Amino acid sequence: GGRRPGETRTREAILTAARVCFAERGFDATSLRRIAETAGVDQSLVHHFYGTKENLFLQALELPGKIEEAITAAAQGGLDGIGERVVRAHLSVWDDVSSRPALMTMVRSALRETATGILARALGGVITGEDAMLRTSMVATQLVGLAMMRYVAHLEPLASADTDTVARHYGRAVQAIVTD
Amino acid sequence: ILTAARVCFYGTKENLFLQALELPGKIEEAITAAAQGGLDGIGERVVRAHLSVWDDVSSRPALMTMVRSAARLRETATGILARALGGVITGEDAMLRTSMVATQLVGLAMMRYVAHLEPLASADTDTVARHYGRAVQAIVTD
Repeated sequence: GGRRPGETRTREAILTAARVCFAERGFDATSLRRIAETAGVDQSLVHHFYGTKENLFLQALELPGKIEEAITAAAQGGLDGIGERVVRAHLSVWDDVSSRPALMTMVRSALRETATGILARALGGVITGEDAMLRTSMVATQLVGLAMMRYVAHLEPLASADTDTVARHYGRAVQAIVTD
Repeated sequence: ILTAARVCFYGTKENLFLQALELPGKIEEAITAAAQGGLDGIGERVVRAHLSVWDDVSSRPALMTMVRSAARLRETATGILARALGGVITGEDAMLRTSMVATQLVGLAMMRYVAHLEPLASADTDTVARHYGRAVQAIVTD
């Protein structure tokens, strides 16, 4: 949560309940009031800590927070092997999250505008040269497209291939925009 | 029939859907052409052909409304793409690599034509083909 006494516990309680509620009914069928009630607080509290329902949803989902952190760390180091590190980092996050029925239930209902803005910022400074920003949105597109087919649509044999084989091959695709 | 379908939106309500949708037969038509000839330049050819279908479709407000009114079409599209391309990606893990080219083409069109991701949505044909074509080429030759 953060700074204030009681604040982490209150935020945690609000996030736990939002996962339960959003996984039960989806984003539109879920109100901040029901989340507030499940959490033992009230709407006004939830608006204070989270702003909007949509900000709440993205926090409870964890993925956005996780993608940002994993891509940011992989985007450090040398341009050599960067494509593949970045793909590994992104698969590991989704492998983490797809372990989790409740998060996975929220994903399958659902995030993709969010994720592309997140990936553009995380890959900042990686892509330089001509059409740097076009090329950065193209890496973002690739990663989002990979995540949707491997973990949501379940396209075969992409869905059942080993993480290691997927990163080695899809890495090249990303490396090629980077070295472009 | 197709006209009204389009305004509203043999077979079933899903085949009357794909037919009036135009997009499936167009993508099949164009990626099949794009995939003939040399491995040099095929990534870019295929991107070019993909973007041309989608420039035609997206210029049709009724068609484009049908599209913006998603998964079953994405599944239809990946199938078409995997069959048009699955006899040109050849070595190690050719099935995985074909499903990655399909994934990349559907992502491209999802972001360029349905979601309006900038700068992708507004970029030039040649620019998009050139750069994204490399990404496809790396899958094909690797």
